[PDB]
Order: sequence, then structure tokens, then C-alpha cells
Amino acid sequence: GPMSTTEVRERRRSYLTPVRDEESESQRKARSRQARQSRRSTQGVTLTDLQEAEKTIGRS
Repeated sequence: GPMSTTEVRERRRSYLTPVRDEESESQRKARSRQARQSRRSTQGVTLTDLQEAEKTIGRS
């Protein structure tokens, strides 16, 4: 008869049926990675450090 794998196969492929998100997610990351790396590279900028310091937070 038919195979049961066809059920987990189609459901497993849907996880990324629309790759459109994989393209925008990879593009937005490459822009922020190279952008933040260029800013901190030239210097601290006294601006990007404020955002990173708030995200890192300091607890005990």
C-alpha cells in the first residue's frame, strides 16, 4: 500500500516551504554584522557601546 513516511516528509518540508524568510533573514544579518563590525572597528563611537552594554546587562 502507500507509505507512512509521506506524512512526516511533507510536514518536515513545510518547516521552510517559503524560503523567502531565509533570504531576508540572511540579508538582514549580513548587513548588521558588517555594519556593527565597521562601526566598532573605527572606534567605540561612544554610541554602539551604550546599546551593547544595556543588552549584556550586569547581574550577580
